[PDB]
Amino acid sequence: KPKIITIASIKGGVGKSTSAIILATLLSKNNKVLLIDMDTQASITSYFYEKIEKLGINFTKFNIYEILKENVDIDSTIINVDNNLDLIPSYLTLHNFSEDKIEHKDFLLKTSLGTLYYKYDYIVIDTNPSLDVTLKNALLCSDYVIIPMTAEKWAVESLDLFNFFVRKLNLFLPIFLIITRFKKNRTHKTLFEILKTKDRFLGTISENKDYIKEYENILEIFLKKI
Amino acid sequence: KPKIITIASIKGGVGKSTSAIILATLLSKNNKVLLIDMDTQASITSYFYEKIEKLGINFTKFNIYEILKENVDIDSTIINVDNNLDLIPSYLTLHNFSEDKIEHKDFLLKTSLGTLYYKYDYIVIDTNPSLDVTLKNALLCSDYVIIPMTAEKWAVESLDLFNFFVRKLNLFLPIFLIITRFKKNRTHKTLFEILKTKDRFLGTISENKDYIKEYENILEIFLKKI
Ligand code: NA
Ligand code: NA
Repeated sequence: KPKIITIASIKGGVGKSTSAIILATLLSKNNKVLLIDMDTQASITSYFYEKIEKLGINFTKFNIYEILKENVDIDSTIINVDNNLDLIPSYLTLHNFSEDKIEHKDFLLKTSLGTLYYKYDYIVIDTNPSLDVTLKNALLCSDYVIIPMTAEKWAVESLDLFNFFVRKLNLFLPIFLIITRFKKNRTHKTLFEILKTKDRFLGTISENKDYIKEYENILEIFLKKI
Repeated sequence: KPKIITIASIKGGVGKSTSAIILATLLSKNNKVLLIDMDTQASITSYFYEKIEKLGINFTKFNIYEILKENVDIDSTIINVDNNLDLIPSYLTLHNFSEDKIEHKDFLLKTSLGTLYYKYDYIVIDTNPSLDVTLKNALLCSDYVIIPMTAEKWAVESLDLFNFFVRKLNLFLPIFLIITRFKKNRTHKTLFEILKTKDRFLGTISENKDYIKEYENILEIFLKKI
């Protein structure tokens, strides 16, 4: 069975989707990885758009929302975008999902992944920065959550809120933390000193490169802790 | 009765909240204006946070979500932040709203504003870039919508989607358009040539200042057209 990681944040602008791309890409080097763009903003899909255009994929018809609606089969949406890196793209129609009236709505992605799953070692799911039914679908499939967060007003309260949300879903779902946009010269490192003592704190990403090496480090620590 | 303007976009990163602040601030110069932050990300509230801290307001207890939940009275949340500019702040707890089970949920803001309204000439409501029940609450109170949008993949499709959403609410709600981050040197001005022929197209904002003057222009055209 694949290990399923949701990349989440209920704050926008914390490099959620960047983290998802990079961690997934790193995992793809020695594992088979599916990346699922479940973000209405579709940043991961935009990042790979060039490659998707070259293959002439109709992601208007073949996308995560059309899977959730059971209008297409999951396998027909899967796009190879890098070596050992497959992608299910998002499209703006995902915006309707929260309003669609559907039975057993929370379990639609869990159902769909079950028909597939076994081809993959990891599934990394990128979600909207909202507590909504799209997120619940991700969380109910997942084994782990990684939250990239930034030193900001209300960061710990936001984290508490997200945690509350997970419990009220009735999940026992471990959440691992990264501080992104990390400012080594910051005067009051108030988030770092709160988070650093937590067992699931992975590390910081500074505000071929030294960027990727910081992610490799985070990833190494995560894979060690799980 | 106040004229109620929802500032919306289902794409993030188009200066939705910046537009809301600036248009509202301009309207406040010769009118009494209430700004409502109904965005889970709370950018307008962050913008005014300094002023809110100086007044020692507990926006943990007194905020738009607590109004929607009927735990506090609207008037007890209102914060004066500039001359003729009042503010109802947002807080991260707004994230739970989409999941709260509540009767006549779509009309909660409309109900709350009715107990107040009459003190104001304009109410400007900033919303999340999501099609959800928070947005519906805004739209059902509104007389007009202004959408600041950017030259991007899927812009016209996103606009179509938003329009579909408004009709399915059963509203006859005019939508006015701005292109923000406008690049006068752009090679293919494909959005501008589509939008420029529409009667509700207000104009462009370029990527005391010349910035405010472009907004004044947009605002003048809007007030002329309505
Ligand atoms: Na939605
Ligand atoms: Na929500």
